[PDB]
Amino acid sequence: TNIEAYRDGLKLKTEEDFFACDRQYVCQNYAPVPVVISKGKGARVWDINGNEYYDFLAGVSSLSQGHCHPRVIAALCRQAERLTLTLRAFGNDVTGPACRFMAEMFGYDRVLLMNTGAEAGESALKIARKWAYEVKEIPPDSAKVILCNNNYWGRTITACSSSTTFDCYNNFGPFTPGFELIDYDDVGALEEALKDPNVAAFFVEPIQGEGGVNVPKPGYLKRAHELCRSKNVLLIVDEIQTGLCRTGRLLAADHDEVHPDILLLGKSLSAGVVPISAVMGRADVMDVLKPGTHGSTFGGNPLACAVAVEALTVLKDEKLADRAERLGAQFRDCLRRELYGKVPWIKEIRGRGLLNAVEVDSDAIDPNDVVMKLKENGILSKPTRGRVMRFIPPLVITDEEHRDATTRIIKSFLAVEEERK
Amino acid sequence: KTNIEAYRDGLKLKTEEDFFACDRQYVCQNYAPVPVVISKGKGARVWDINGNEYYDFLAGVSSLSQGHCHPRVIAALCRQAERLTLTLRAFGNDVTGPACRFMAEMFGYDRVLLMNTGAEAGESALKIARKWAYEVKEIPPDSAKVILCNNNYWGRTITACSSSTTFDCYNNFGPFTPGFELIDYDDVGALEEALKDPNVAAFFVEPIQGEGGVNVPKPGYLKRAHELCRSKNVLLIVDEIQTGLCRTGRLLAADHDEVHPDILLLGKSLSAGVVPISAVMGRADVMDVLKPGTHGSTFGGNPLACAVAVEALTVLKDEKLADRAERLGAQFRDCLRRELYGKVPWIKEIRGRGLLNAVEVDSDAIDPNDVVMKLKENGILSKPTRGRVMRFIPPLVITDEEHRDATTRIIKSFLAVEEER
Ligand SMILES: Cc1ncc(COP(=O)(O)O)c(CNc2cccc(C(=O)O)c2)c1O
Ligand SMILES: Cc1ncc(COP(=O)(O)O)c(CNc2cccc(C(=O)O)c2)c1O
Repeated sequence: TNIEAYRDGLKLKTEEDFFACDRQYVCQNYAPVPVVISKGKGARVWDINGNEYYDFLAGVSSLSQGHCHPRVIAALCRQAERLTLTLRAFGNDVTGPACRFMAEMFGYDRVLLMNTGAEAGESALKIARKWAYEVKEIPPDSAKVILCNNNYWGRTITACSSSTTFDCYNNFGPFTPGFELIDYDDVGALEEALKDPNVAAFFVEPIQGEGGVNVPKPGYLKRAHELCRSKNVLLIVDEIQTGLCRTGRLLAADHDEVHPDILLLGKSLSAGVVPISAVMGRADVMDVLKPGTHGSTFGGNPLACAVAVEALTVLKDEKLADRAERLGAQFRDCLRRELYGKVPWIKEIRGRGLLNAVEVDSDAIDPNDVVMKLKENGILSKPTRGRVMRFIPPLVITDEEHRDATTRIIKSFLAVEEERK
Repeated sequence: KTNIEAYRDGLKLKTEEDFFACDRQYVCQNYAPVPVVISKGKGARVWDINGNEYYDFLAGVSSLSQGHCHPRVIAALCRQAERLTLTLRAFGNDVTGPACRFMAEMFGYDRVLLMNTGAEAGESALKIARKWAYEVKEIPPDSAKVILCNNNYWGRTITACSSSTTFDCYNNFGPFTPGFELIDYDDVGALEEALKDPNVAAFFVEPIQGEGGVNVPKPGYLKRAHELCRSKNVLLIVDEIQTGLCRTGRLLAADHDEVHPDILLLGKSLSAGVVPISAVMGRADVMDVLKPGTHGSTFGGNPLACAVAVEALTVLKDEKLADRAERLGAQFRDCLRRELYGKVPWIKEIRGRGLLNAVEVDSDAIDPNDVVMKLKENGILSKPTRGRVMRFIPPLVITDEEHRDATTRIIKSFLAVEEER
């Protein structure tokens, strides 16, 4: 095909030829790990030279079903031969059924399909504001949304406007008003912010992802929902990264028996095959989005819908929540046993399910040394905030793969410590 | 059977009304009722669930320029989908760089930022312009301004709403992102005056306003605008998401004025309607303001979408679709004017370039929907904008025979609505 033929013509032999090509022609807004992946299957990827690795980033939990899951790829190919795009201006025979499927699986009245996690967040903020103005009857332009320090929900200007991460906002203003930032995992701070009747919503992650896999204290989300409910404030829960079995439950919010007022999904909603995200809520909230007040060219396209229904079904059929729960407990147990004390520059091993992190003291060690040693030992990962090592494999990783990978990971932390000595 | 097929079979949705009802119950109701339930598409044609054939004259608002399910593009999709779909830009791969090079060389830019949707392309361009203005122009903090035009459309994020003049796009979605100056479209004088503000970072403009009504500006508009922007060291951001990629009879609609945009946005037919991928392209000293960590997207640049995009772009060139668009579109406008002007009094204007065409009607003298229904009776699927602007945006691959046929059907519909009057 044309990508293959064009690439051959470039005579890109070596990994360096590819790194040079990316440096010259790709906008340079990433610092990637120096690997050139050519193939993925399940928990494994291979580089252009045939070297094999375990993928411990998995799209930051977009590939929970594994790379190239055969059922999902089969669903993609079948629908792609039939119909990929109509626009929501025309009906089709896929979008409604796919939304009913989701509505039933997650227990919501209405489903809005968008393409990216950022777009889901923007949509939820629009819905929460317009509901606050039209149903709560707060004063025009006065709506406030509470978010948490170190949150991450995307890269739009409005997302940058509600970030506390310097590189995410700096020099991208002037900023969208109407946000109140409070500490994460702080019910007292939330209760205080909820005294303002102009608050429309509290927008929160059940575990902060990009912020460092910050797992809150027992009861946090349960407590937050009760506080919000008492003030008629919507709880918007971002499950784009934590959702869909990654933490050992269908939604991370299930750990607290919380049914979000507005749910966001994305990432593994498509098994990492095509971009599709969802916003779900009750009718009297979602129906504020009247005809013409919101839209998206590709949102709810039939190809993505067909893929999402298959991706969702795989999670259930393969009992991936149970896998995540069991393997992740084993992961944290092994790492704590073998690394705590032995490695003094480990600050904390934390997580839920197969969303795990190892926080290192970046004054005591170069975190990039840990990254490169992991890669030498067959493990691909990328930290967040420099020092938070992340371990987010596909949930389909087998028992034997996970044991092998765990051994390689422990061996790598020990090899970096040995080098420090 | 794949999961969507099996699930849908269980719902026992027999009629078009069964589908409309499913949509009303489970899908967020932000689009108006649809006339039709499409099941398949091939080229310029679609078929409903009952096997009735129609010509698609919306084509995803120019996302399906290559036709529904173009076999090369679907083959490219399927091939890459078996190999690798997502790595994140945290890791290298053997597709993203070559695809970016392909695009850089095709459009004449140093650097290519790949995002997923048109709105995300616009958001990203505005972030680039702002950060560039702060860092290279050295304007004061938070003072950056962007000039855009009344009736502009670039998406549905809060920042897009913040810069809209369309009531249903912004109403009750504030408070709004500051920093926008709105001027009339197709008004060089108004632009010149707005450019007296030294805090202006960019002028953001469509070569033909799309959703605003297929508003074709006067001779020289974009040429004159670029010269004014250059005089003041202001970036010209040209949104070619709807007008680009051969739709108007040239590779870029900006080519009509020999304008090379400082920042170019592409989207829509970049993927032939198969998956969401958009692009922001610019020179190195503008695009390089997006340093590592200052911008990102989970799915942006994914290898599946890159493979598709290269195939989709190659089809536009191989099938000489700009030439096709130029020739057929001139035929379309000539036949409509010769058969409808003078004979139909409630037609205000027939306008367009290439195969981006509209017929504006006087909504006080006719009901625009009667035109839309008659079109559908005659096998033409279309959706107006702003109620009274009928749009004729077929795939560029529409054959000589099919285009002659559709032209006749379209004339027949207008004349039959007048005969009913
Ligand atoms: C909780 C959460 N919400 C929203 C988003 C945004 O999704 P999109 O990326 O689809 O707009 C995320 C994204 N998560 C994520 C985490 C780390 C890096 C990157 C990256 O863009 O390189 C993305 C996330 O982790
Ligand atoms: C010129 C232009 N720019 C940006 C966008 C936004 O692209 P996304 O939709 O991929 O975010 C468009 C979109 N064009 C368009 C026109 C009419 C309706 C709809 C709809 O979402 O139903 C979209 C457009 O026409």
